[PDB]
Amino acid sequence: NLPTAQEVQGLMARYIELVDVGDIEAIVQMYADDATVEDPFGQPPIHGREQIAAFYRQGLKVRACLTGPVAASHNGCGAMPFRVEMVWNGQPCALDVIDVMRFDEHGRIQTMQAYWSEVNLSV
Amino acid sequence: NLPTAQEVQGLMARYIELVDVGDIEAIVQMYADDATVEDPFGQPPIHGREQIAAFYRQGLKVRACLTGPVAASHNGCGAMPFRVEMVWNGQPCALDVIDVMRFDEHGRIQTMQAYWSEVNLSV
Repeated sequence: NLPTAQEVQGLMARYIELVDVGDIEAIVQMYADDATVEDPFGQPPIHGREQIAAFYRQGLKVRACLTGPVAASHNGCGAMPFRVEMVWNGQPCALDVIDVMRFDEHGRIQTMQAYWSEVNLSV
Repeated sequence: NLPTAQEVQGLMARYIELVDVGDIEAIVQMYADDATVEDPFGQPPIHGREQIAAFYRQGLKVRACLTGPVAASHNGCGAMPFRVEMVWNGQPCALDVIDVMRFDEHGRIQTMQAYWSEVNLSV
């Protein structure tokens, strides 16, 4: 159903779990067939599992961790802080993002939006 | 102007500063004359400095701190994690919120949305 505040926290924590192991298939499956992603927020959105799968294959030798609790509401919405530790062109860098997700009546991610820019990068 | 990613970070950090000291007038003035606030997200919004001033007078013996960096984008948007340490009816409690703000072409807060629920309360 539409996640409860408590379920939203669990789903989002689960999502950082999937990204940490890099299980791309399980991630894509957390989304709705026609979800949209806005990462970074301010760029045109990507729509559909096809495109999102592409989007995720492209990005993951990474580890992600939650750097604070998942803030959840009662309307199927949640936001959360986390760090992405990569290794850019030999040089290891870290990115601090904040994701805001909205789930649907099935518990799948209808829409995701990431807030970050070069001000959050530590290279 | 429309804040740069860097200015958005400074404005938002400033906003937690104001809430910590409880300078209600300076906070209200950070908003646009007709901004709207959604706190907690999922409740009807409050519109206008009049209503927002009311909203803030009502809430502040509190201290607020940032518990992670301000994630900012290039389109006048930003989000940030922070903790509110109160003292409810004799009993001291803490609330972990996540705010998402959007600034206008003057650097004022057009819209604010807070994500939190009783799952983020530690009483």
